Amino acid sequence: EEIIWESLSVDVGSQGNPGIVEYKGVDTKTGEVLFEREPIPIGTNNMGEFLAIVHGLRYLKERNSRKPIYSDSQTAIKWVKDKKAKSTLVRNEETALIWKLVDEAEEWLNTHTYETPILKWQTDKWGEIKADYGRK
RNA sequence: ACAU
DNA sequence: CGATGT
Ligand SMILES: [K+]
Ligand SMILES: [K+]
Ligand SMILES: [K+]
Ligand SMILES: [Mg+2]
Ligand SMILES: [Mg+2]
Repeated sequence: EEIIWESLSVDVGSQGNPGIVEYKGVDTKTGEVLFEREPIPIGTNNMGEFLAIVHGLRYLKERNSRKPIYSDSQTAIKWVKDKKAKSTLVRNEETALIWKLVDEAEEWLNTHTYETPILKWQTDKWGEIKADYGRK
């Protein structure tokens, strides 16, 4: 329908999938970068999309903001609503960091409330989400 | 089949 | 072409 311009948009970027993962959140209206995570050596697209939403929830909660969050990831939206990231990535020594972050994000969801609406960015109708990394 |  | 996910 209509873009809600008063919102936060988040997205993952990577070098390979699985591969090096990063994510960021931007003001949908202005494009200003509000947060960007230092690259994580190995993760998946969906783990990064999930972390990006949870980071957005935490960022907005700390600022008393009721803005919605846009994500282009059906998977990550579902994982956040379930409070469970059902990733297939092997959990071993190489993937320890991403799994630690995912575990901690789940723990945050299980210990806090939020009213932030989590909305699907409608890429087919509106083009690329404003937090996209432009690598495709 | 659809979302990344 | 490879990959992650519902
Ligand atoms: K996309
Ligand atoms: K991109
Ligand atoms: K598939
Ligand atoms: Mg995305
Ligand atoms: Mg993108």
